[PDB]
Parts: sequence; C-alpha cells; structure tokens
Amino acid sequence: AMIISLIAALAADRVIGMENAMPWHLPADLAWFKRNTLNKPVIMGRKTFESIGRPLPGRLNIVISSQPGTDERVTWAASIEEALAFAGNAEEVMVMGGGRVYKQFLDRANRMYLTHIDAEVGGDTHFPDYEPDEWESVFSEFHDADEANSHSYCFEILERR
Ligand SMILES: [Cl-]
Ligand SMILES: [Cl-]
Ligand SMILES: [Cl-]
Repeated sequence: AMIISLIAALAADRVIGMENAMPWHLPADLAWFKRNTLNKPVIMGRKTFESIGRPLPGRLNIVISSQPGTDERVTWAASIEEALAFAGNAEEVMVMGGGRVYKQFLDRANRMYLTHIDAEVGGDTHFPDYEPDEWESVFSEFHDADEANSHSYCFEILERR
C-alpha cells in the first residue's frame, strides 16, 4: 500500500547535489503539496546525510550505512529492507540517498519526483535506468529561467503503470 517515492534532481541522467535537503524545485502551483510531505519518513545514504549536516526536522529520518551511527536523532539501517521496515505504517516514504540508494529502491518504488534542471552540471553518479513502459509521467511542468528562477527546469511526477 505504501507510496515509495524516489526524489531526485537531475542534469540529463546525472544526480545533482542540491543545496536544499529535499532535492526538488517545486512549481508554484504544487507548493501546497510541500505541506503534505512534512511528516513523511525520509530514507537516504550515509554520504547524503553527511552533506545535510543534521536531520530533516519533524519527521523520521532513516540513514542507510554499513558504519556505526553518528547521530541519535536518526534511525540507522544496514539495508533497504531494514529501512522500509523502520518506516512502519507511514503512508509515503521519500528516498533521496545517492544513485546507489535510488538503484536499490527502484523495484520497490512506485512514484518519482524528478526535477530536471537545465544548464546545471550534475555530480559523479547517475540516476538508475528505469523501464519507460513501467512508468507514467502523470504530471509535468516547465518553468523558464527568470529573475526568480536561476535555472529553467521541468518538475515531473512519475507513477508506476
Ligand atoms: Cl499526504
Ligand atoms: Cl500522512
Ligand atoms: Cl531558483
């Protein structure tokens, strides 16, 4: 039943390291949905957690790591199966760990929030290949660069079909 959502910002197929903890650029007409996301558990890899520097507040943070935990404010898991088990009866879990975390969750995922950013350089990891027949682009919205948008981008919600 659980919504399992990959959230990522992309430069072509390269994952962008976003300054914001949540890697999205939400269009103005979806800003309302940010309020809905605030209680959802987040799952991320260790390197992503270290880049943020602290947990996202007001929600369960689950960090996947093969090393001892370094922050009692988050829940430490050794596998994606353990991470999902910790998420309990949450209606939606958001997965944002690096390319490897995305690849490991892809088969269980059933939603993606993808921010396709133009004129930005990606990082050193690639978003996993996913099968086009398996995923539907249910929502998409482009915005050009302007005085309030440093980069043009397209925000897309995919759902499994
Ligand atoms: Cl919700
Ligand atoms: Cl909820
Ligand atoms: Cl911006």
